[PDB]
Amino acid sequence: SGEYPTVNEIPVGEVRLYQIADGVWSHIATQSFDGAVYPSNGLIVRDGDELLLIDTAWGAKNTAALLAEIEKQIGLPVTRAVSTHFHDDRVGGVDVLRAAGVATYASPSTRRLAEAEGNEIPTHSLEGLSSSGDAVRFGPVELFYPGAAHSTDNLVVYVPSANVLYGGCAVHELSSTSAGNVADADLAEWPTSVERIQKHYPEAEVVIPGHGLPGGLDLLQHTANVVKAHKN
Ligand SMILES: CC(C)c1cccc2c(O[C@@H](C)c3ccccc3)c(C(=O)O)[nH]c12
Ligand SMILES: [Zn+2]
Ligand SMILES: [Zn+2]
Repeated sequence: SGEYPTVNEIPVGEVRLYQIADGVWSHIATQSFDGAVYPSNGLIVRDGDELLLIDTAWGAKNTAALLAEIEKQIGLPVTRAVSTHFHDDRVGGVDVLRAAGVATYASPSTRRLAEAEGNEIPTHSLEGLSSSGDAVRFGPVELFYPGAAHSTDNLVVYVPSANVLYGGCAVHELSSTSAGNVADADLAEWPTSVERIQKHYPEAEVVIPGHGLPGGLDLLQHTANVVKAHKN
């Protein structure tokens, strides 16, 4: 009924949308992994009479439910998707998207890592993002590679029309007391990567983490803080 939806409020297999700004939504779904249930976010950005999707809903059936929820609530077609790193909460569901006719994209790094992991693989490579600090336009968003953080390949997404910064899994929510799933992280580089984000997007008004509640720019420093406390 209005607040941002949390893990215990979303059965696995259901998807919620949350309006962030004019023409910008997050999507929220839950999934079981190693015997625990976690929420995760993605983004939807209106692209004229089409939609750009950022990240899957963490699984095939969740991603099918995402497409159905989009049709119910927005009623515009998803024509392109970008996955912001290679983990299943970002690419799991790409095959569903691809068969629905959505053109799926990720950096070459992400595609390689997804393939090596046995995860689903976006179709098209996003060039121009291989060096930290790189930025490219993609429809109504800018894609930015901040450097290694939560993963070596993680991308962030900015929506200039709305000053929305989607940090993906490189950015943690304010309530987080840990650094999440760090199996593929670079904890030593992560704070430098966050600094690059902070410097590049000083006008961001909303910051959306890969998991949990959006907030403001404080999420960026908080992320550096929780990573530093994990590394220590
Ligand atoms: C490798 C993927 C599929 C995965 C599986 C299971 C859990 C995670 C996870 O912990 C997230 C949910 C998290 C962030 C902060 C505090 C606690 C937890 C993350 C993340 O931090 O991005 N990724 C997860
Ligand atoms: Zn991840
Ligand atoms: Zn994640």
